Amino acid sequence: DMLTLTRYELTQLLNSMLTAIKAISSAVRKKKLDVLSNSLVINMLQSSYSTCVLVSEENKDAIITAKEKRGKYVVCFDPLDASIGTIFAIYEKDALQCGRNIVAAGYALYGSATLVALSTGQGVDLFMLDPALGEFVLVEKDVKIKKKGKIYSLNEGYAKYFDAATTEYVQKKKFPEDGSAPYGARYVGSMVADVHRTLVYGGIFLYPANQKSPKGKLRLLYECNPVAYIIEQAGGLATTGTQPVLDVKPEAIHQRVPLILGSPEDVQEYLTCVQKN
Amino acid sequence: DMLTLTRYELTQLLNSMLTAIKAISSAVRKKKLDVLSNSLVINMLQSSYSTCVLVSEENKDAIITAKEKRGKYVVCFDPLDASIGTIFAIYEKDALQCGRNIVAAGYALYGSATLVALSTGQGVDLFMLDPALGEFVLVEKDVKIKKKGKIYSLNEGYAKYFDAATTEYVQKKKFPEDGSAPYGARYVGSMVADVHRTLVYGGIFLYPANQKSPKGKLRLLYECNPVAYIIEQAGGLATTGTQPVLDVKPEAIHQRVPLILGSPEDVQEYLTCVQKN
Amino acid sequence: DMLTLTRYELTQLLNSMLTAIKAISSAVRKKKLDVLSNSLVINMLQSSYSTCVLVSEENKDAIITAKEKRGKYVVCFDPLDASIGTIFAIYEKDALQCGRNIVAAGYALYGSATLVALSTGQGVDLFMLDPALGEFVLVEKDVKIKKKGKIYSLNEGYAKYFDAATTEYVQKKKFPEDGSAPYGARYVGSMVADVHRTLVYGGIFLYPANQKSPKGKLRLLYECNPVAYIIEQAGGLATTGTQPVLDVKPEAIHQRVPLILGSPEDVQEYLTCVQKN
Amino acid sequence: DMLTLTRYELTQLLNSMLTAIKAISSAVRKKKLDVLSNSLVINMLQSSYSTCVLVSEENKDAIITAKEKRGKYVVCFDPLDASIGTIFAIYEKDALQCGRNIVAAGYALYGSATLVALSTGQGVDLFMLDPALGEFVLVEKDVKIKKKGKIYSLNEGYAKYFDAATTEYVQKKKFPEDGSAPYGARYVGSMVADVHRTLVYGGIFLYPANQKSPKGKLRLLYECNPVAYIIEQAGGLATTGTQPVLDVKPEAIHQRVPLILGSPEDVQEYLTCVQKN
Ligand SMILES: O=P(O)(O)OC[C@H]1O[C@](O)(COP(=O)(O)O)[C@@H](O)[C@@H]1O
Ligand SMILES: O=P(O)(O)OC[C@H]1O[C@](O)(COP(=O)(O)O)[C@@H](O)[C@@H]1O
Ligand SMILES: O=P(O)(O)OC[C@H]1O[C@](O)(COP(=O)(O)O)[C@@H](O)[C@@H]1O
Ligand SMILES: O=P(O)(O)OC[C@H]1O[C@](O)(COP(=O)(O)O)[C@@H](O)[C@@H]1O
Repeated sequence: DMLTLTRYELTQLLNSMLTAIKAISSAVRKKKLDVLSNSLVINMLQSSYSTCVLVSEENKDAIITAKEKRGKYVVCFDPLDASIGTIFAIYEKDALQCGRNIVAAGYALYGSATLVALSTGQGVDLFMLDPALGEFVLVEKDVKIKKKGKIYSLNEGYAKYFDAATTEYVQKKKFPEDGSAPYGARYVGSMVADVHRTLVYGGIFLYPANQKSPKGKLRLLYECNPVAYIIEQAGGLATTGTQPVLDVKPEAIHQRVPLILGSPEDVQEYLTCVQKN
Repeated sequence: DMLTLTRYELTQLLNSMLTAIKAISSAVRKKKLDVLSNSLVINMLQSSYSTCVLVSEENKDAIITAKEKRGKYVVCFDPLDASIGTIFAIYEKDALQCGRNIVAAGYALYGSATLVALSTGQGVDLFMLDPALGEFVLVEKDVKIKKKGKIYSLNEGYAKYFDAATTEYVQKKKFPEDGSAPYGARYVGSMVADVHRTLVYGGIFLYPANQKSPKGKLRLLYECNPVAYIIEQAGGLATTGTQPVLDVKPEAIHQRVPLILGSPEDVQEYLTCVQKN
Repeated sequence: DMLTLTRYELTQLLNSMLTAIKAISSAVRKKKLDVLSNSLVINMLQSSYSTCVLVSEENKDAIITAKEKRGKYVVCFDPLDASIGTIFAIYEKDALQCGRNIVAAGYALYGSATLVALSTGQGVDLFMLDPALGEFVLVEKDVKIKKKGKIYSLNEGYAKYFDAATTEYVQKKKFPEDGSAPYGARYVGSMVADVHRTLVYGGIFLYPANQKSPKGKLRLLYECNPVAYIIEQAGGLATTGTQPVLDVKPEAIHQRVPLILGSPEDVQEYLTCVQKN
Repeated sequence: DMLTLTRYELTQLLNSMLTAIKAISSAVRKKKLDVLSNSLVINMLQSSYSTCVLVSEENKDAIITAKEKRGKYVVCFDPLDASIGTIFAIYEKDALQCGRNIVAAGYALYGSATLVALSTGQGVDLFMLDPALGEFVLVEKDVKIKKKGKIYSLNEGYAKYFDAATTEYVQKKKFPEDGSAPYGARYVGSMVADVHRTLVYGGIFLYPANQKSPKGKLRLLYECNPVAYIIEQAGGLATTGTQPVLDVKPEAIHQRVPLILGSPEDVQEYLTCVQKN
């Protein structure tokens, strides 16, 4: 029952992102939150003396920071996503980058504990906020996702709007010809929560195109790219159905794309259902 | 930014249940938990000088308490159910009672905040644990569930095992002939979490009979009856598909039953799909 | 084990002071603090849209706030005072007011619990910070100090520098001619902590003139006046040895005065030792 | 803002003592406490399967534990000592040992943070309770006390009852013939708090014999011996005025002794004032 604590440009920027995430967590323990969480990030990011361009889910246009505070990196984030979360990728022209230029990204999930999944390009680490210390404690290094899972995760209430491939794929999960058990279904309906289950327990998560939202719903710059980056770094795949999420070339900051991600073999089975349609 | 706090046999028993729930919450903030949470309840219930018979999800046989500590009430509970929870109904012969003899019941959900839904027969109150005070704060009196919702909630991965009625019902939710929007689907896969969403946001939750578990999975005495009691007290319905959960006559302490509950009109539409099969 | 919470220009200003005190408490749970605590107050006070002039223990000159945010009240404070604290009185010409013009004042003591003693002119209330809620909970209304105590409190290590009256008075406390027990001595050496013991348990507290500091040490505007106001509102006295602290006319913002306060009969015995010298 | 945590018979016993201290801390954050804290220690010590004999400040007679749980060590403790604390020394015949047979001892101080000073014979470590983790974090290894300080600490309100040596010594602190500054005086009046200041900042602390309590007040087995052990391990001295505290041979479990401890040169100056009287 005794412990020692040890510490573990870009670096200051992530400190401030983590600090904002600390702030956000406590406000949640208690729509007025969107505004509040948004301003926490921006300000804490602005005053980390290390950003030039910011993209928020909450702001129509990108937020260019004052030259005195200006820095090198660009940050696209969703300040606030039942367990909700925060999403960010560190990279206006300078904000429309393809996901494969990400230097750092992560998310936070605000449950009983505040967890942060984080990667700077050499894997994924999981942190648990220690609110007494006001510091993030490493709980798992280099998290790897299962090659294949036994869970599938989408809003099946959109069945009537599904494209052929999604319909075929869900059919296979429920009626495996093979004579393997059907997958279990889980869908919390908060993307950080569903993605995070997928990372940790394995399987696949889907918010694809459908009749209602033919480009999908989830946002490229600060939802899909970020979790795509985390998932790939964890040994998984993230696709739109036609190309890896991280390879999309953004043509607007608030652009939407389809998101399919998870265990690589599960995503690869989904892609087989696409080629064949 | 200034507040005053005010207070708000059976009564001591619920105090101790709440205290055990306090204890359990903190252990969770951190399988070894099942054993630990179980023993917390039992002991705190035993030493409330007010129980005679206990039924735990964790113990094969009922736990008869020593005469010096013995009391009037009987407690059936699930110490530990991603947001997990604790479930209990206050009522061995004396433990096999039909749900309609419940004097008190509730659950706890351990998320960012520990919430307790509680009823003693005159409605449902929602409490939020204040871990600084070690006390439960009332956040909503007499919670009522929507007459009808727009959410349905089950493991659709069991489709291949569904009975005709469940299959028909899910079909209607996704393809409303009517020309109303399809319901949204949510399934966390933890029963306290799914039930609680259902209470608060409305709709229906299902873990019915299927080929695999023809009696269902969920346990009558300390899962289904308790949440059935909470849901009815909130203006909803809870059925097995053939009779209200609370009217089942238990023929074993660890008996399983099907559970369908939620907004009353949603449960009543499900029941229509049964009569017709 | 169940509770209900109830709420309990000038008003927004105190909210923000309390919020800054919330912020300060958490930073303490962990010299770099002086700067940090100071800036928290100023900013949170500035952006309460209700101040015009501020005086900090940390700033040589008074801090005039921008007209867009400007308001009616003036605040003199010590952001940071072993249990330390925060001190403030709500009232540059406009900052040099005699203590009897105070509209509101209080202190915070950062121990196991963060306590705030607060008065707006109709007594003293004691609050305990609930860090989960981020709100202050009333624990005692209209605190009254004992008419007479059994504790005296000063740095007796300054004996060699004491004036005649202080020496005579300490002699009486230790060798009561009367044949009453000697007072007990307590001296934490943090003024908020010593004052607060004095308020609650009774007795007297002294930091008088001496050879070293002939004007005393403690600061008029944001140490002595504030606690003088709290103590008088609690039925006590606060004197410099020649006039009530609150009646001094400040001739500089960082002016020092002698402070003697406590139970009124104890302060009145001290004053008798002065007249007679 | 990122950290890794690392771990750091006798050993299980100290775990349980620390656990009881965890429990006690939280009850304090909120006379009924004496009983509660006492029972926490005893039970957590009893069920560490490692004690045979216990001595509490709260129990007239020693508490012999049941053979099934019995173990090797004997524990003398004060469950509860404004910042209060817990004191314990690990060693009925088997309970009357001279302090120099101590295998382990420490104290806890319950302030803004719960600190534990701990020694197993190879120095003193300081720990800070992390209440989120429920674990104690090392903040300083092998704490050493100053050779000489500038603080003296006793209830000078007992002056009329002082023996010649104490009176002479206090005179020297206030009127240093030498032409060095007088010591500062601090006296919180809680022994854990006063001792702890003394360890960390340096100087001397005294609760000697006087006319009222000619054997002193503080208790040998679970107040004086424990802090004497901590202080010596930190490079200081602890004396009764005639022999080191740890060398006293107890003739009763609730025996009292005089306590003088601190920086070794300060204690040695006090002892010079004794030989000379
Ligand atoms: O349409 P659904 O199935 O309810 O999906 C909800 C999705 O929208 C979100 O709530 C976020 O919405 P936005 O894309 O507008 O930010 C995700 O958390 C989640 O995956
Ligand atoms: O079979 P599924 O869809 O995974 O359902 C899981 C169900 O089992 C539970 O996890 C509890 O299981 P038990 O009935 O064995 O206690 C519920 O929380 C949940 O509703
Ligand atoms: O000279 P002493 O006896 O050490 O007194 C210390 C005093 O100084 C303080 O620490 C604050 O000092 P300042 O007046 O400079 O702010 C008070 O808390 C305390 O009463
Ligand atoms: O007589 P004083 O000066 O008030 O001393 C109080 C002393 O008594 C204590 O409060 C504890 O008393 P006990 O010895 O009876 O346990 C110590 O913390 C403190 O040193």
